[PDB]
Amino acid sequence: DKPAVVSLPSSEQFYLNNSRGERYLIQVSWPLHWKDHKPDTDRNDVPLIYIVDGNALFLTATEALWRRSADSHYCGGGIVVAIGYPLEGTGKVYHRVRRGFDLTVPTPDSPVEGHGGADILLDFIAETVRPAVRERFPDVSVSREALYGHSYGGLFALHALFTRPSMFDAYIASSPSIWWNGRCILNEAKAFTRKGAYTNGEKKLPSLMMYLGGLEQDPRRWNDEPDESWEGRKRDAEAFNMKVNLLELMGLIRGCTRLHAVSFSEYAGEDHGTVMACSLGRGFSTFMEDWPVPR
Amino acid sequence: PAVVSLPSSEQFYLNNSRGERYLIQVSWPLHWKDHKPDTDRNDVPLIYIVDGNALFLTATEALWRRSADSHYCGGGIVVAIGYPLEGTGKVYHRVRRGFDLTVPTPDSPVEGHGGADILLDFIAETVRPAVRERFPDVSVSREALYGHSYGGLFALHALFTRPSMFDAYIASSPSIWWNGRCILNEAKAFTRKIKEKKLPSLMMYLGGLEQDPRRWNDEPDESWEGRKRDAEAFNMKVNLLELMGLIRGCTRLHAVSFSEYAGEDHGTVMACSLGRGFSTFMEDWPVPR
Repeated sequence: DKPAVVSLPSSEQFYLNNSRGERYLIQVSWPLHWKDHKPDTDRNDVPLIYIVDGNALFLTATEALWRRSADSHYCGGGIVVAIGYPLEGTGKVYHRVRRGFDLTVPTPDSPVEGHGGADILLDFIAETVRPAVRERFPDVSVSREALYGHSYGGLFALHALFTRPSMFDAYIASSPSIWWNGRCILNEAKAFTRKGAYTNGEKKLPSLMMYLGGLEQDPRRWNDEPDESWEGRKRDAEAFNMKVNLLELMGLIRGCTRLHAVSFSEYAGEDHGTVMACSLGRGFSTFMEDWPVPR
Repeated sequence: PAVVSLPSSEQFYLNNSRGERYLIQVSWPLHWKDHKPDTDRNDVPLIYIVDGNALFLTATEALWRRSADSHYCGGGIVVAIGYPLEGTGKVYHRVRRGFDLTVPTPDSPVEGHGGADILLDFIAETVRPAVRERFPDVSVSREALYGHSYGGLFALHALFTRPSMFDAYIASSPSIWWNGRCILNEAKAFTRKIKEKKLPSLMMYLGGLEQDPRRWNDEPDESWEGRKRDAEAFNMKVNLLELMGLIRGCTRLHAVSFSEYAGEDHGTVMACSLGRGFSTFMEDWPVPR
């Protein structure tokens, strides 16, 4: 009768190593109504979502999927793949150094120490993670794949789109850190747009879905917050320019024929942290239920 | 491949007065050792969540993520009041949540409904002490009750009949429509009733697509018409505004807040409202009058 450990059903985790021998925690979850890994119905082709910063978002994505089974608009199923780090007994949900490297953009013209490991991570997902996850579901077809990331994760998702647009069907960038390294992601966006009237018209174009907390660009003052702290947060907001930078990015890629659709929605009253659950839930359900997103 | 087991959390079963079984899932910050705070900050808020099986992991991970935010206060404790649903493949207990979360109407009894007072007794008498027993090196600064849909209806019942029981009442997309909007009667009763000074706060949320749904990709006419009629029937926004009208300027409430999430539906808003309400309760207390 005594208190017990909380163990999840319809989920599992395992460790994979990248080319460098760096260890990743892969956490996988799937619908509760499935019997083992096998779909309970003929509905056996389902969307799959990859989530970077896996340790911070796995449970949120998993429970969102499970709750969605009760909704009328339920697509019938989905698979969650959280790409995280070994943080057992650290008391942390982020690996600062690893994610710093893994999620930031390579700049070979001017290298940045401890950063620019996105291509190594993308290689790892394509070569190792994806096949390993498919091995787990022999009786499942995967209809489409989404990449979700928040902050540096969002920057990573934008990099993936602008350098490997055929790798995923959906790129979900929550509060993307477009500020990073002199806004060097805007260079990749410009190069992407710089690259079919006489073609047969057959293409497989990705969609970009972006989100932001309203309090990021426009913070609200806290209770009994000193003038020094308040002014500081207003300057940080200006420095990061989360909304300004996102609007500029959308300006660059608007009408780009290499893109199917670009969506953006802002959550009023949500901050950089609180928006994470909102954007992941909204993006994942859109990807599951309302695909494709209209032009 | 191994099982996913959570740290800094546990679950146990408690029975109400009727001998009905409940799954109590509890979680606390990762930086704590065992059940003990690692710092000065050992006076923390606590949140009770009904439909615990559907929302425990969402509240837990939200709490853990806030530890990384600059606006962090030392966190708090999650208490998800759920049902025994092992091997069912379900996150809701239809029948029992139906009973537990709906308002009693002795005037005109509704079979399979109106068990809210019994659940409130269960929380006050059994759940609350059992949880306090788990944390000997923690004092609870304040308590919030969160519920969504029938859960939100339950939260409003708790506010209007037992306003001193909790510090905050967080009603996400409350089913005000239920049983001819009988909760509005309790809201009226609350304002007209006889009578430091501790007043409760009401925090309400709604998905924008509940009152005003968004047409799906080439959705057939009859499907679209059905959802618009359903939206009319439930009148989630219309009913919520009317309720706010009834309690507007009532001095027996500390504050009433309402936030609408554009682009979120009845399902997707759950994580949004829980995360926002809980973080507000944790980090921005008290809400200004």
